[PDB]
Amino acid sequence: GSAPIAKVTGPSTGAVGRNIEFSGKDSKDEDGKIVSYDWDFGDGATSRGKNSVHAYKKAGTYNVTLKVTDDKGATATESFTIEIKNE
Repeated sequence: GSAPIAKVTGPSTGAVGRNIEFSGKDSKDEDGKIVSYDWDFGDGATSRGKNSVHAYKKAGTYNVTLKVTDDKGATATESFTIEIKNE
C-alpha cells in the first residue's frame, strides 16, 4: 500500500538506570523512503532517529511508541512494551 509500516525492535526487559537501545530499522515503505523516526519512551521522554537510547529512572512497565514519516508525509506508528526492573 501507500503507507509506511512502523516496527520497533528492542529488549523485552531492562535495568533501572541503564541505557536501553531501540531501533526502527525493520520499518518499511513500498511507496517512498522513510525520512524520520520519532520516539516516545512512555515516561515522558522523547527522542528521534533510526536508533534511539533511553535510560529509565524508575522500575516499571513502559510503552514505547515509534512514529515513522516518509518523503511524501505519510506516517505510521507502532508500540513496544518493556519491563524495567531494579538489578
